[PDB]
Parts: sequence; C-alpha cells; structure tokens
Amino acid sequence: VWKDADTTLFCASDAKAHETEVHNVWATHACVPTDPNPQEIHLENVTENFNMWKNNMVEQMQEDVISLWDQSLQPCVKLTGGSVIKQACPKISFDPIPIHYCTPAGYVILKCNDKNFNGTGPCKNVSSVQCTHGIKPVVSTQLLLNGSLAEEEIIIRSENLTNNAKTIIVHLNKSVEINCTRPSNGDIRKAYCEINGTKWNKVLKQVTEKLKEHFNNKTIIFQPPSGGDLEITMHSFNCRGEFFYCNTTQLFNNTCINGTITLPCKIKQIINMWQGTGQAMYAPPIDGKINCVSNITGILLTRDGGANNTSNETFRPGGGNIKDNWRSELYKYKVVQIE
Ligand SMILES: O=C(NC[C@H]1CCN(C2CC2)C1)C(=O)Nc1ccc(Cl)c(F)c1
Ligand SMILES: *[C@@H]1O[C@H](CO)[C@@H](O)[C@H](O)[C@H]1NC(C)=O
Ligand SMILES: *[C@@H]1O[C@H](CO)[C@@H](O)[C@H](O)[C@H]1NC(C)=O
Ligand SMILES: *[C@@H]1O[C@H](CO)[C@@H](O)[C@H](O)[C@H]1NC(C)=O
Ligand SMILES: *[C@@H]1O[C@H](CO)[C@@H](O)[C@H](O)[C@H]1NC(C)=O
Ligand SMILES: *[C@@H]1O[C@H](CO)[C@@H](O)[C@H](O)[C@H]1NC(C)=O
Ligand SMILES: *[C@@H]1O[C@H](CO)[C@@H](O)[C@H](O)[C@H]1NC(C)=O
Ligand SMILES: *[C@@H]1O[C@H](CO)[C@@H](O)[C@H](O)[C@H]1NC(C)=O
Ligand SMILES: *[C@@H]1O[C@H](CO)[C@@H](O)[C@H](O)[C@H]1NC(C)=O
Ligand SMILES: *[C@@H]1O[C@H](CO)[C@@H](O)[C@H](O)[C@H]1NC(C)=O
Ligand SMILES: *[C@@H]1O[C@H](CO)[C@@H](O)[C@H](O)[C@H]1NC(C)=O
Ligand SMILES: *[C@@H]1O[C@H](CO)[C@@H](O)[C@H](O)[C@H]1NC(C)=O
Repeated sequence: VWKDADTTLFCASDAKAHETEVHNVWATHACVPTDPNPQEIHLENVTENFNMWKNNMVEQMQEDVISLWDQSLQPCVKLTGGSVIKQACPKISFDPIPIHYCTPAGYVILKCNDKNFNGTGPCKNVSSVQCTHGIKPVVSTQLLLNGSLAEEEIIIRSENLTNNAKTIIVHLNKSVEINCTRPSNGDIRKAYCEINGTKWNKVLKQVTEKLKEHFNNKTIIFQPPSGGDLEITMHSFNCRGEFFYCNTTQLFNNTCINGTITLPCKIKQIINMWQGTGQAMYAPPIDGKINCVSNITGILLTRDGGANNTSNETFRPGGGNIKDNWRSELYKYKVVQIE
C-alpha cells in the first residue's frame, strides 16, 4: 500500500569526474552513479491520479538547476534587490547532461505509461521505478530543446486551457532540428538559426489540427509575442555558455499552412535572470564558430483573451517560468510513500 507524499529526492548521473564541464562537475559532487540494471514493476489493474501542475518533483529539480547555475554561471555584475554584486566572469565549458531523479527508502516513484497521457487525470497503465529517465536541465523559452518526444500523437498540456493565463505545453511527437551558429569570420554578437521550413511547417500544421480538437474546431492562428521582455518575445537559450536571443517571427506566421528558415539571432551579455533575481551581465562572446544543433521537442504557447465572441483562437510563443520546462519531462512521474 502507498500514498501520495513529498520527500527529498536524490539525483543520479553518468558525469565524468575529470570533465571541466559545469554540469559534469556539479553532478560529480551532487549526484551518484546510475543503476545499470534499474528495476521497474508494472502495476496491473491499478489506477493512479497524476497532476503535473502540482508536482513537488518539479520544484526540486528547479532547486538543483538554480544551484548548478549559481556555482557555474556567476556573472560579472549581478543586479538584484537594489544590490550590486561584482565578481569574476570566467568563460566556462557548458553542455547539459541527463540527470536522473530518484526516491529514498520507503518511497517509490510511480510512472504513467499511457501513450496519450496529458499530465492530469487517472492513469491506467502505471509502473513503479526508483529513478526517472535522464533529463537535461535545458533552460530556454518559446521552444523546448533536446527533450523527450511523445510516443504517439502530439499532446497538448495545460493546467486549464479555458484559462488563457495558464501556459500551454505542446509536446511534439517528431523532432525538428534547429541549427544555431555564431560565425567567426563584424558584429561578434550577430548570429542565426536555420530550420527546415518544410519539416517545421508540417509539424506546426499538425499542432494546429491538434489544437482544433481542444478548442471546438475554432480557427487556429499563430502570432509573434505582442510585448514583454526579450527573454519572452524571443527564443532565448544558452549555447556553449553564450546566451542566445532569436527572433521567431518566421516560425509563427500563418502563410505557410518551404525552404530554409534563417532566424536572425543575437548574443546578449545582459540578461534577465530566469531565477527571477534580477539582471546579470556576462563577458563578451568567445571567438570561433559557436554552434549548437538542438532538437525542438516542444513549444510553449500563451493564448490571447477576448476571442470568445469570435471564431479565431490566437496562440503566441511564450515562456519565462522554467518550471514548465521541467514539467514537460516530469509530467508522467509522482512520488508516493510505501508502508
Ligand atoms: O527572466 C525570465 N523569466 C521571468 C522571471 C522573473 C520572475 N520569475 C521567476 C520567479 C520564477 C520569472 C527568463 O526566463 N530569462 C532567461 C534567461 C536565459 C535563458 Cl537561456 C532563458 F531561456 C531565459
Ligand atoms: C495501456 O492500457 C491500454 C488499455 O487501457 C492498452 O490498450 C495499452 O496497450 C496499454 N499500454 C500501451 C500504450 O501499449
Ligand atoms: C535529436 O532527436 C533525434 C530524433 O529525432 C535523436 O536521434 C537524437 O538523439 C536527439 N539528440 C539529442 C537529444 O541531443
Ligand atoms: C504526431 O501526432 C499526430 C497527431 O497529433 C499524428 O497525426 C502523427 O501521425 C504523429 N507523427 C508521428 C511521426 O508519429
Ligand atoms: C487531460 O486529460 C484529462 C482526462 O480526464 C482531462 O480531464 C483534461 O481536460 C486533459 N487536459 C488537457 C490539457 O487536455
Ligand atoms: C479554468 O479557467 C476558467 C477561466 O478562467 C475558469 O472559469 C475555470 O474555473 C477554470 N477551471 C478550473 C477547474 O479551475
Ligand atoms: C548549421 O548551419 C551552418 C551554417 O551557419 C552550416 O554550415 C552547418 O553545416 C549546419 N549544420 C548542420 C548539421 O546542418
Ligand atoms: C527538409 O525536410 C524535408 C522533410 O520535411 C526533407 O525531405 C528535406 O530533405 C529537408 N531539406 C533539407 C535541406 O534537409
Ligand atoms: C471538428 O470537426 C469535425 C468534422 O466535422 C468533427 O468530427 C469534430 O467533432 C469537431 N471537433 C470539435 C468540434 O471539437
Ligand atoms: C522580430 O523580427 C521581425 C522581422 O520582421 C521584426 O519585425 C520584429 O520587430 C522582431 N521582434 C522582436 C521581438 O524584436
Ligand atoms: C512567414 O515565414 C516564412 C518562412 O519562410 C517567411 O518567408 C515569411 O516572410 C514569413 N511571413 C511574415 C514574417 O509575415
Ligand atoms: C542539444 O543537444 C545537442 C546534442 O547533444 C547539443 O549539441 C546542443 O548543445 C543542445 N542544445 C542546447 C540548447 O543545449
């Protein structure tokens, strides 16, 4: 017998003890080796209720990533609470690695295995595991990168679709590579991201049809953010330690519903910390070809209000709350206490 409960989890990874890469260094001192032969018991005729939007696991992973960033990515100048903190800003080696989250004795993680599970409600096929799958602490906005893919159909996730204030999580079932590069040899901060239009437009079309099922077949329209900070109005992410802000206006237009989509990007040194502490400044970009090839596995959308009396539903790319990022991976997990 068991019951829903919250306990301090521990992490596990395959980090290299000799790697200077920040993630490997952190997991080396904060995590333990992964289990080569992990056990997984499938519970038959067992119904369990999940709620990705109220999962303490998310808060804990958030706490780790914050700690990891505080120890690895300390800015030269930190502006928070009216206070000004000045420190060293040494360039580091940055590349996220899979992090497993496990439960201690007396506790076990329940995993929903329903192909089209949407994060909330009862789960028919449930199994018990000691640790979650390897999850990369990839911090980004608008587009979810290097995440897990849906096994069957594209899944729309939301704590309450009827409420436009609640962020929407689109879980893709097919990856779409996005190639971002900062050429060496001008503007050392000017960069660009290349996406396969044909591949993207088709996926975006599938996402559209999917949204129709959830919005009574209302016309689905995409539009670029109306306002807000750059971290939200643009696809912000970290590549090789550099903060990239990409203009995603060519991705979210409703005309192509076929060549190579080239997004105008730019590396920023001054960023609005996702930890919600304030502003932080980092050193200028390093030299050489800064390139990161990521797989788009999800999209964060915010729906416009005041469209009740119309047949249109406008969706814009959003983000800001990195917790939603962890939810897109921890949705099928929950901790229970055993007795
Ligand atoms: O500034 C951001 N979000 C708004 C905060 C304010 C207060 N709040 C935190 C209490 C939870 C959300 C942000 O996401 N920055 C950001 C920075 C770097 C990257 Cl690579 C990125 F993808 C996003
Ligand atoms: C999960 O249970 C359903 C019936 O409720 C079954 O059809 C399916 O095969 C099980 N797992 C999957 C997704 O294969
Ligand atoms: C990118 O996605 C592809 C599947 O489309 C996968 O083979 C590859 O391992 C992914 N790379 C990552 C997650 O870094
Ligand atoms: C992705 O999901 C959609 C439904 O949302 C489905 O029509 C499509 O076949 C899926 N694609 C793949 C490659 O499974
Ligand atoms: C998820 O599935 C449950 C099944 O009861 C449903 O009640 C809920 O509306 C779904 N959530 C979304 C975001 O579609
Ligand atoms: C979902 O959002 C709508 C609109 O704000 C609200 O009226 C409704 O109470 C919400 N549903 C739940 C279950 O809270
Ligand atoms: C990524 O884009 C650059 C152009 O900036 C190109 O030279 C490179 O071959 C691309 N990589 C892949 C794997 O498409
Ligand atoms: C773009 O994607 C399509 C499939 O959607 C593929 O057939 C084509 O080879 C891709 N183009 C490039 C330049 O890789
Ligand atoms: C959308 O339209 C299709 C085809 O008429 C219909 O089968 C389906 O019930 C509709 N979905 C809605 C209104 O959610
Ligand atoms: C994104 O780029 C487009 C290019 O037409 C531009 O019009 C728009 O102002 C840009 N948006 C932001 C957030 O700067
Ligand atoms: C929409 O996206 C396509 C991608 O090829 C781009 O060519 C076009 O200029 C965009 N339309 C806009 C920004 O109005
Ligand atoms: C996504 O994964 C690829 C392959 O490991 C990696 O090269 C790239 O840096 C990752 N992208 C981000 C945004 O971390």
